[PDB]
Amino acid sequence: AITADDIAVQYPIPTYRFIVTLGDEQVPFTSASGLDINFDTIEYRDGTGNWFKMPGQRQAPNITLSKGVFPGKNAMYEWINAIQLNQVEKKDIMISLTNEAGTEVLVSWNVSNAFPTSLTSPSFDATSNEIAVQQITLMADRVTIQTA
Amino acid sequence: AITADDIAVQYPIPTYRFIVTLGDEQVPFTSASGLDINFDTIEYRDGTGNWFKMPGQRQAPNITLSKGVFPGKNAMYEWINAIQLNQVEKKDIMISLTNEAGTEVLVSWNVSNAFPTSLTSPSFDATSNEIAVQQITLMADRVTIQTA
Amino acid sequence: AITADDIAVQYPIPTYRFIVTLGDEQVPFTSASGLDINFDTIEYRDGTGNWFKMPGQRQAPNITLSKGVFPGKNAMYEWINAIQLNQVEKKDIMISLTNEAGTEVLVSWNVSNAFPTSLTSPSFDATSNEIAVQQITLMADRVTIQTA
Amino acid sequence: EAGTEVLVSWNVSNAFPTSLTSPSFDATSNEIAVQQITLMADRVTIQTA
Amino acid sequence: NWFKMPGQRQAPNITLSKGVFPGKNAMYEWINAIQLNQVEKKDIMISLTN
Repeated sequence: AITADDIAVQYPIPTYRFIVTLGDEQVPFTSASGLDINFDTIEYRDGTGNWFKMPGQRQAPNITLSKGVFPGKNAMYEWINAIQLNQVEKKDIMISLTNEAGTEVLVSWNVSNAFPTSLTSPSFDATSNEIAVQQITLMADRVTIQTA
Repeated sequence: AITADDIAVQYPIPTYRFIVTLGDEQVPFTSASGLDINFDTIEYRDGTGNWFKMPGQRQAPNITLSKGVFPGKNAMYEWINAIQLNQVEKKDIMISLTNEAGTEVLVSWNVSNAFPTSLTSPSFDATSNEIAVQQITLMADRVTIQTA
Repeated sequence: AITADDIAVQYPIPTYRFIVTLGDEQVPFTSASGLDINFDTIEYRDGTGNWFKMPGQRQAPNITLSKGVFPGKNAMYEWINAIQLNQVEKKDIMISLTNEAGTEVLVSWNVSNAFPTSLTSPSFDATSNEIAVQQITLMADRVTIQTA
Repeated sequence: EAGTEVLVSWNVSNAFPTSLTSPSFDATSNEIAVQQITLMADRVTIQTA
Repeated sequence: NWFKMPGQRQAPNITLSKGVFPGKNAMYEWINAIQLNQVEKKDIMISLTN
């Protein structure tokens, strides 16, 4: 007997159920990767033998998202077209592993000030049964993990 | 019940049905890729801790198209042979995901001032049952996505 | 007749049963690699023919660990979030090949002063039946093998 | 290694500082603040023991 | 006999670089106000901070 309320406490979480909160809206995505926390390394050696190893300064995350092309309005083109030499609406990204109903967060990866740097077109092929998938890559400053 | 007029509103679009408008003519192509929107990155750090992340200037797209070799007149050789040291007829590329009849656009990727930079011959092999496919690569300045 | 108390003396040890002691706590991990002992090389040649080959100074190990995402509190985020420009709680890593009961060490790999340098998010994919796996990489100064 | 045996040494006799450089502060660098001092002496000898 | 002595120290040349911001240029209004001998001389502290 494992009594599935205990599965919701001590079993791990899969990666197929996630909600992406993009600014103040929810946008359905297919994939999401690159929400890393990376530091640099400071080193210092003297002649006596002391090696000093230290964390450096953390560098920027590069988050890539991908969703399909729908017949309506393209919300990801409208956010990468509004670039005027510096000026982009930064957004808060929230990617939360959710329950199957979609109403409560298991664990979330938060992203502070993201702006788009690329947007790839789908690969058009007359001999392929696939869905047109755009892939946007984002650049931010901080990745935060809230667990609840 | 899904009532297929609702499939034309809220289901995604596949990549096997597309019309390529090449200047003022329609040319049948097999593949089409590389219609990306890429920016550079400006960064600035001071000693107090402020990291300033900014979009740079967007660079040029490199679009590659490929079609088969037909017994008539080669229209892609006639456009890469008319290079005189600067002088090329720039064309407007339109690659539109279309319905199955071919008469109305679902979503389109527009390309502003494209000119050819390469044209590859097919690979001749006496032990292969394949079609002779030329592959032309283009260089432009802007990629626009119109949705209708 | 092989009399399995002799298997515990002269047969080799598999890699699927291991306990990771992380500071003063045991944390369950899925994978663990990179606990190497690497030296540099000094060389010296003269005109008479004497080649002099010598071990240099040993460089730092880079240990990578990976475990799954659980619904409770993230202990590996709480240790990489506590970086203030130099200041990290260094920990002692012990990765011991253990018996099947989990109560006695066969051979252990000890790691002296480890601190986190990276922490990767899981790859979110809507078409995948996988477990959310974080992967932390550590940097230390010494790798010790105790056998008992 | 252990630090318990001197192999060969260089002996600087009457040194005094003539320069001291500060570290180079740079907000985009993962480095250690390193000073260097230049000294001026009168003789350098080598004892080999 | 060969005597070696420290001389007298020479003056430092500091170099500070920052970016151009949309406000006012505070480094400019301190080098613009040079009247032929005169300059508001300031005292600078460069502190390695946590």
